[PDB]
Amino acid sequence: VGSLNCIVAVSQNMGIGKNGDLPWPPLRNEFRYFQRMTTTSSVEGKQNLVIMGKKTWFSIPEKNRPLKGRINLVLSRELKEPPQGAHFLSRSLDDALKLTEQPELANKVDMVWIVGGSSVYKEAMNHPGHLKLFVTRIMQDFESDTFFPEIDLEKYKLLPEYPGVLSDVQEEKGIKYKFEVYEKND
Ligand SMILES: NC(=O)C1=CN([C@@H]2O[C@H](COP(=O)(O)OP(=O)(O)OC[C@H]3O[C@@H](n4cnc5c(N)ncnc54)[C@H](OP(=O)(O)O)[C@@H]3O)[C@@H](O)[C@H]2O)C=CC1
Ligand SMILES: CCc1nc(N)nc(N)c1C#C[C@H](C)c1cc(OC)cc(-c2ccc(C(=O)O)cc2)c1
Ligand SMILES: [Cl-]
Repeated sequence: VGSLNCIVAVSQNMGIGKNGDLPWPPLRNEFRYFQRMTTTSSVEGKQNLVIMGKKTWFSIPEKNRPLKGRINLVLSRELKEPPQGAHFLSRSLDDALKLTEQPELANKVDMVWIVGGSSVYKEAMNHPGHLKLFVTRIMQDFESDTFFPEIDLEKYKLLPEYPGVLSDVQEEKGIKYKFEVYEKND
């Protein structure tokens, strides 16, 4: 299995959710970015693995679960079997990561993407090792009931550019935003 990555879209007030939906109106190209980044394998014959919490899983429109072209894994201590549509279920992020060493996932998996929510991000960000954070900074405040944990700027470095990612300001539906990539090593 390849590298470990987080990807998130965050409002200025650090919001990522609201009533089980995105805090902002649908941003078509932010979504395409998310889709292409998590779906694109760098290795032929392999798929990427996306890891999400239970609320993130159920906040996805039923018609689009599981996330297409990716191995979906859900984190929960409460579910006893993967929800309808899902392949895998782990108790925690670390169980999930160790699960990628097993034959049935190794060989099969290229990159690992953490796609939400708040608690899963927390765990991932503090996980030891090489980690990349793909952060979309939505440049305005939205009312939110879930939040993205602050990035420890002592561990993480912000890259000026990342290959295949535009650095300049984006805008859809009146809303400006920017694609950022952070890196650390332990
Ligand atoms: N804009 C973005 O980039 C993102 C937006 N979102 C938004 O965020 C909101 C949901 O995210 P969140 O609120 O954080 O809910 P989560 O996706 O974190 O799932 C929360 C539930 O899943 C289980 N869970 C979560 N983390 C773990 C863990 N580390 N180990 C075990 N079980 C875990 C728990 O249920 P149990 O008791 O079963 O363990 C927890 O109550 C939604 O509104 C969604 O739209 C989602 C992802 C990112
Ligand atoms: C596109 C939003 C986004 N951007 C970035 N930069 N990082 C992320 N992690 C997510 C995210 C997300 C979660 C998985 C999410 C939440 C959600 O709340 C309604 C909806 C979706 C979602 C998934 C798939 C489709 C689809 O295929 O049509 C639509 C909405 C997906
Ligand atoms: Cl596309």
